Amino acid sequence: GDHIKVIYFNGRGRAESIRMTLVAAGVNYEDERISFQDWPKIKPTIPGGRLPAVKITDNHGHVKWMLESLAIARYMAKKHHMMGETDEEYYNVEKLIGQVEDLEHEYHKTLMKPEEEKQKITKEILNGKVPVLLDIICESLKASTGKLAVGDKVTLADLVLIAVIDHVTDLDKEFLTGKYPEIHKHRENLLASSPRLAKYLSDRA
Amino acid sequence: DHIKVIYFNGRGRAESIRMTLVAAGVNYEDERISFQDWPKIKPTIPGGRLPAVKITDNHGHVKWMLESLAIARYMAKKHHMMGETDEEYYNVEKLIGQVEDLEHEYHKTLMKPEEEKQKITKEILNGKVPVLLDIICESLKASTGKLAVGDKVTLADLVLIAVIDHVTDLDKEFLTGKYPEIHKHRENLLASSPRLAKYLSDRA
Ligand code: NA
Ligand code: NA
Repeated sequence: GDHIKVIYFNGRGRAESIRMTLVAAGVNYEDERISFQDWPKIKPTIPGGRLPAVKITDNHGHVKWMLESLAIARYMAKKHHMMGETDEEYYNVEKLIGQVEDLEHEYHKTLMKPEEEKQKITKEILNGKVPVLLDIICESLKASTGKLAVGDKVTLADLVLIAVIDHVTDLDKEFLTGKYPEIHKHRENLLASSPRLAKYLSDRA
Repeated sequence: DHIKVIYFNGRGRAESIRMTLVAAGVNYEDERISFQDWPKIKPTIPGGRLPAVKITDNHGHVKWMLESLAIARYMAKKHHMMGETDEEYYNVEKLIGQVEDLEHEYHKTLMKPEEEKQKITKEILNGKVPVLLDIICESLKASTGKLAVGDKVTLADLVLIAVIDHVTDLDKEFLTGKYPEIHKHRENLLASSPRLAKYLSDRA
């Protein structure tokens, strides 16, 4: 009920979509970062043994657990009308989430690898599915009925798009420079449409 | 309205679309593209990726739908297969996310030479497949009903059947004598939707 605790390990990993949803909805939460050396003793206490996870405690001390980051974000976005106003908007929200998920899948391949292997996979996907999936997302952004990803108000599709673009720029600062104008335009409109999210991203840097 | 499902893999990502329409009692048409035809068909598909759904009205106007699970979620939404409440809606998505992880491991073995396929097959069966199966079994016990979420069919039920069939493709005997909640879910699901049972029986 009352207190929402986000348990995670990666600084800007899958938990970013939970935080950005809560911030855009104006809901408070507490960060609980688990460390590498502590994870062996913490894992048996997490249902499913996987992070990130969400812990909810009420006025009375009863603990409710929530698993699977994007499932958690979908629930919080639904509760605050960030999953489309209609069934047709709901589809378009999920359509962009699915495409963002594919781009995130390619980015994830480079994670937790030795320096030489990480460089090899980065070089491979940047010449591969990353530009192909970026063009697909740009077409989905152009088909919007408003200034944001789906319609004119914030939805979950807006948030996971910001998170995955920051992952792309992590692979290459210059990869989007002078290209993909609809992606640059989406972020500018999104910051202008939610000052709380802009406050969150500005202070995070 | 005519629903055309465009796909290439016999039992790929489109299975969740078919099973949703079958459980809802909505008709559709299978349109399988071939490997040698794909070079000429791809420029006609928005996004250039399959599977995709093509909707034609009574007047001939075409509207396209992309991203299989986004299509399935929309069809399940229109026929009340995404949970009756917001809390049930979360429970459907929790199991879909876990099924998605199991499908992600299965996909690594796909469309590779025989020896490479066997090696990756060995790695995930001794790796994340049993770990993710135990997680799915725990979510099945936590349901308030006989199925995956509640007592009526949801999208979580359908994607679970599809991913379990992919597991048995890796190893016919991997679930033999194990994971009783998974065996019990399928048994309850077939009894709870005769159309789906007809679809799976005739498919074999
Ligand atoms: Na995370
Ligand atoms: Na398919």
